[PDB]
Amino acid sequence: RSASSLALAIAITALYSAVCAVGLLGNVLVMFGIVRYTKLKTATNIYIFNLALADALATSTLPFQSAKYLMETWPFGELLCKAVLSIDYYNMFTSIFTLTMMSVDRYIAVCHPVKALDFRTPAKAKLINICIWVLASGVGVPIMVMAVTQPRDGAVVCMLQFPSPSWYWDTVTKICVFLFAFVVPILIITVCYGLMLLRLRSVRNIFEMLRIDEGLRLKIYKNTEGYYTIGIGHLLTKSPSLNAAKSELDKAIGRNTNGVITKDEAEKLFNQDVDAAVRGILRNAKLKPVYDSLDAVRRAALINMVFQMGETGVAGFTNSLRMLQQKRWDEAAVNLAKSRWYNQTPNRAKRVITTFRTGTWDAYEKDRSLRRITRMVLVVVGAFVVCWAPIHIFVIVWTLVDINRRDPLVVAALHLCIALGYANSSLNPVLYAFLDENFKRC
Ligand SMILES: Oc1ccc2c3c1O[C@H]1c4[nH]c5ccccc5c4C[C@@]4(O)[C@@H](C2)N(CC2CC2)CC[C@]314
Repeated sequence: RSASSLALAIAITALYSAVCAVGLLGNVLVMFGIVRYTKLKTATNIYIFNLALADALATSTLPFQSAKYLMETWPFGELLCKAVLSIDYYNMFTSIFTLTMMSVDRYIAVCHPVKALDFRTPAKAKLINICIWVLASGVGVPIMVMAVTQPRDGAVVCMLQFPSPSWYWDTVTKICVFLFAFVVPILIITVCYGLMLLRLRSVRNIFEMLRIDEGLRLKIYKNTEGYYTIGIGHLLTKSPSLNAAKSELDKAIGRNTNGVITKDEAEKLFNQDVDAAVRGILRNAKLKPVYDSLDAVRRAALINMVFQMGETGVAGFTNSLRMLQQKRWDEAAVNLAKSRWYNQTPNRAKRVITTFRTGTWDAYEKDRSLRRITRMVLVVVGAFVVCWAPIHIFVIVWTLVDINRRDPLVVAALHLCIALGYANSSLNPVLYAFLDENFKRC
């Protein structure tokens, strides 16, 4: 019995001792840092303070739990039992709560930048931390009193005593803890980060396409034709008198412009522009059936053309259109490539035409990638998910799948996973040391 169990028990005592050392001292150091210095007092970092407190509390109880696997009993007492269990559950909850609040906050920062400035204060983060701990206490305060010491045959056991029927409330608890400590929060993170990950890459819609084409300038400028244009391709007038252009600008905005407008106003014009482009596509009988017979992408390209030169001029290329609605792509590209349009603005027309030919935004794709902090938070979350996915899924499988406790193969698997889940709490401080400038310069 002992040639098997003892080696593993001692090895686990060692591992647990290491995770305890590094984990506790690291997280305490981080807490200390976020408190003392002012160059660290942001929202995200306060969240990291919460994560640190939780994980340090988790790593403090690690000796007592290695004593469990060595001595095969609980010698210390019942208050200590209550404490270790309570803390274990607390860590399990506050960790994931804090992580999803970080992901939401990061998402707010990056994806909603204009409005971020107004409610991303550190006091907000502090408030949120306190709320996290209370919602945790929702589950933690009962666990603290339902933890009790009862002698199983041959040993003294520190365990949870669900009021009879025990097994019922047991499975209920394993379920609720599977949902609200795993499935739900991970889904929230997946929505947030999914959004701020899908937004970064290339271009994928008409608006961003035209933003690449007509570009953006705040003050009045003379376009490729020599006319007075402002913002994103918005034509003001034909009159070479600049005063006329400004009068039209004040006419189309509603204040005294002074020749320069704000980006919000440029876009507020842009919308009505693409509007009229579309309404024009529908009003024109020569466009609508060629428009309705297309997929969203090539539709967007057609709208690019109409935005550039109007339904008047787009209607002219009848043969090209007939090639388009015939779905003979490369032929339509052939006819379009040789015209006045390609001659005038060659590059843009080349891109739009390629778009027409392939049915993708491939001709427009330029790839940026993440951010400093955002990528950091991503990594931290991925780490937590990797450490806690086994043990969370396992505990559910274990209570719902037969063959449990059959052999050391499985028992070793399970214990390895409990371990990994714990080791996360020591992995956190290592990560901050590589991923944040505010931590590494110190
Ligand atoms: O409902 C839980 C979900 C996930 C985890 C457990 C939960 O009840 C504890 C629990 N009961 C079990 C019964 C059979 C096999 C494993 C467990 C564990 C695992 C663990 O002891 C560990 C995993 N700690 C967390 C810590 C290792 C990360 C939290 C409390 C507990």
